Amino acid sequence: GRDEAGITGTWYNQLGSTFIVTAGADGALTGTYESAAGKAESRYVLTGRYDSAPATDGSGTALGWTVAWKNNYRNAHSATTWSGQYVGGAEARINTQWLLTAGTTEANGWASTLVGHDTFTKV
Amino acid sequence: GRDEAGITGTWYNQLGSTFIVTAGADGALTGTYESAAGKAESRYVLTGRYDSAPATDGSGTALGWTVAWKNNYRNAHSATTWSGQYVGGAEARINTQWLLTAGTTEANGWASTLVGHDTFTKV
Amino acid sequence: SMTGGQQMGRDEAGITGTWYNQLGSTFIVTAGADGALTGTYESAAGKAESRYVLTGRYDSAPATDGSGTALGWTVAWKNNYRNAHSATTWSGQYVGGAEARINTQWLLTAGTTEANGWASTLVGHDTFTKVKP
Amino acid sequence: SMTGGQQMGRDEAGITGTWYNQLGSTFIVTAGADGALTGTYESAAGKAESRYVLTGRYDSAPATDGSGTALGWTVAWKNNYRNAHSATTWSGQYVGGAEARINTQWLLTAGTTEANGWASTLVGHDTFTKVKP
Ligand SMILES: O=C(CCCC[C@@H]1SC[C@@H]2NC(=O)N[C@@H]21)NC1CCN(c2ccncc2)CC1
Ligand SMILES: O=C(CCCC[C@@H]1SC[C@@H]2NC(=O)N[C@@H]21)NC1CCN(c2ccncc2)CC1
Ligand SMILES: O=C(CCCC[C@@H]1SC[C@@H]2NC(=O)N[C@@H]21)NC1CCN(c2ccncc2)CC1
Ligand SMILES: O=C(CCCC[C@@H]1SC[C@@H]2NC(=O)N[C@@H]21)NC1CCN(c2ccncc2)CC1
Repeated sequence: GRDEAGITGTWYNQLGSTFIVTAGADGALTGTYESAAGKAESRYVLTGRYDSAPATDGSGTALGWTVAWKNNYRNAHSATTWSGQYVGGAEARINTQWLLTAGTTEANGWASTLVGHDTFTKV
Repeated sequence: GRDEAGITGTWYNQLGSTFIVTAGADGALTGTYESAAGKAESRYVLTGRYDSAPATDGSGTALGWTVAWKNNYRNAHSATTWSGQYVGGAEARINTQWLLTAGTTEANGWASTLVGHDTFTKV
Repeated sequence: SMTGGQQMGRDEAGITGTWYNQLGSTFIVTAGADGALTGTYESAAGKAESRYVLTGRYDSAPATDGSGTALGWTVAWKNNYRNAHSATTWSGQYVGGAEARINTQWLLTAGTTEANGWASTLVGHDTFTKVKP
Repeated sequence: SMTGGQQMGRDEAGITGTWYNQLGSTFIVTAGADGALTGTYESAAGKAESRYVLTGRYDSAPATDGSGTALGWTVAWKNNYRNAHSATTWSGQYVGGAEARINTQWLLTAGTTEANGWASTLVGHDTFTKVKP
């Protein structure tokens, strides 16, 4: 797998959150996320998908994953999905944008979703 | 599981795309997506997460999932993540916003990501 | 014009007027001949009271292939009654015709400390029509 | 003022000037005393040529707790050289100080047919500084 080895490993973003991921041979992503920010403590299950056969033209590798913010310590009734691309090489990075949706009443639904961007670097 | 039965099943969105999902007992989401739009043909693997213990106060249930747009028929070098909440009842619906990231060169990276909103209804 | 009034572009008359979204917020806009959008916004939701000044831009010469007309506008949520230290931009398109519509997505950013910066921005979607709830 | 010039608010002087994002696009803005944002935009990327009019709004009385100052602005991508039938809104905050910054997210919506409506909108993030590349 071209990027299997490149994607799999331990990453950290600009907040200092940590993203431990394994890129499967079938395109699957699995691992754990630990947020340095928000209503989060310890590690949360993640799962996702990546393009296991990216273009050979210098293109990044598209990928995405979801965390639901429930674990054995806390439940923030929320989920974040990161959508981005892996860029291999010198400085491998995963450049993402994300959508954090909280469970709300219908009167509060208009304000359910935060949006942001995380840049990940490896170890 | 409160919403296990509610979330699991076959959903269709406003474009007529179909979202077949199984809500796991551990918070996992799995299934297949078939897009009525874009560079997509037939079904694509999805995986995601949902809050398996949502608030009892009339709140929706937060959830998210990823499709990488590679299957046996086509590869669009792209991934969509849907971020939203399930709202049970009369009219069960899953109200989402999504981020579609394509693999790009670094000169084209500024325009890598589309954003939209899909509303799903069951069968 | 032939009757003596001024000649309106396309979307000038269509966009200009009073609009309502699914929250029941009120969007009073005047589309300028130069591409300017001006007016007021009254939100039915959130930390908002009375009317807020808005300004924006729209494509005053849109494609003639059936496509909508692109536009956008900003409200900063400060007026003489309230300051929510935040601003919303709507980006969308106008779709003319029988039931005219403005279909938008929006980005609401709040002023924050650097430590709360990751959570500065809300995202959503509003559909506007000229029919009142 | 004491020397005879006009008294600038906070962010009035800080925001007003010439800015550059990581693409090397050029953002020339004047922050009005009334909360108005006006100026021009020259994009180094995409279907754009020369300068585009912009308008927006900013919080002219921001919190005094160290938080940034919220703002937003629209460009419709039509000028006398090019029409990309599309409009970008930036939503973000101004962070004053040693290296002042404007940290934004943006929504670029194109006019589309209803069948291409699902793909109307691009999303991204630009950081602006007053230092040129
Ligand atoms: O704080 C968390 C869980 C931790 C999120 C951490 C985020 S993930 C993207 C970013 N990258 C990181 O590395 N860390 C941050 N969850 C909700 C709870 C309730 N919230 C809302 C929001 C809007 N409406 C209603 C309620 C606010 C956030
Ligand atoms: O079309 C697809 C795959 C099918 C996506 C279907 C989408 S999922 C959200 C929405 N809800 C649905 O039910 N269906 C649609 N993928 C890319 C290919 C290259 N694209 C870009 C975009 C920006 N920059 C570069 C390249 C455009 C889209
Ligand atoms: O509520 C308002 C002002 C009114 C917004 C009304 C919104 S405009 C899009 C939608 N369409 C409408 O018609 N009406 C609603 N402003 C902030 C300030 C504090 N907020 C945050 C969020 C994140 N971090 C820090 C602070 C949350 C909300
Ligand atoms: O390229 C431009 C105009 C220039 C935008 C420049 C952008 S502003 C945010 C970013 N920051 C900058 O400094 N520069 C860039 N416009 C459209 C028209 C056609 N497009 C679509 C997309 C989706 N559906 C249909 C058509 C793609 C691009």
